[PDB]
Amino acid sequence: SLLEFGMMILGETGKNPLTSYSFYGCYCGVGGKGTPKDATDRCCFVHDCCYGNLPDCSPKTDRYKYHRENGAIVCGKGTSCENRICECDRAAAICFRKNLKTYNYIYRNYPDFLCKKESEKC
Amino acid sequence: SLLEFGMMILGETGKNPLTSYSFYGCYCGVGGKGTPKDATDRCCFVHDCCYGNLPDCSPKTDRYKYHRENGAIVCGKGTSCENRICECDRAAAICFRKNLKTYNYIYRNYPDFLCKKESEKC
Repeated sequence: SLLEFGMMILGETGKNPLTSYSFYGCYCGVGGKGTPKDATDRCCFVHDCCYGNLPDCSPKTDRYKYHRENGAIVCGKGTSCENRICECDRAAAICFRKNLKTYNYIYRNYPDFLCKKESEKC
Repeated sequence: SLLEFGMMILGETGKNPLTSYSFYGCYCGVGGKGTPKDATDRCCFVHDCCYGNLPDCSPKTDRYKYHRENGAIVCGKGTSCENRICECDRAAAICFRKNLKTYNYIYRNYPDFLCKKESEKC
């Protein structure tokens, strides 16, 4: 669920997701459209695609468990849905971490009006 | 949404919600029933009741903004639904903080089978 996802982002990046990953670029936030502005934004695009590929699940609300082994996120053994949702979230958190090096505050609060370009397909 | 709720619990209590408030007593977790075991558990019961009183909203998934003024949680100015959801979450986070003093690890992983008592009404 989004509860676990927020904690996972914080644990993996060191950044509060509400201030760094909630209104960024064209995809990190509500109503994603157009093309990703940078690598960080593309993490959000790919996460949206991952959730969209799970119509038989409830990715935002279905709780799951995770932990760490050797510093790394390990998803718990849950239902098929919980496992798939957790893997979407894990992939995204690791993507944010790997792309911290090109994070740019200039894309915070980027206006949706400038994302009115043909939306990239998953 | 649950994303904000998790961050709010962490910020207010200092505790990871996934390890302290996700499998506790009869109500802090999935499928709450019976009677709250202690004050902390009753925070979860009341939060469930608060969300249940918002059938015209989507409390688990509707994102909102919050911040702090003088150390205290202040909900952002959103839709009526966002405002109401945020106030449910704020109340719960502050309830957890106020009842840290009676938190008991013995109620972690409390079995649902022992909560098969007539469920308290909201």
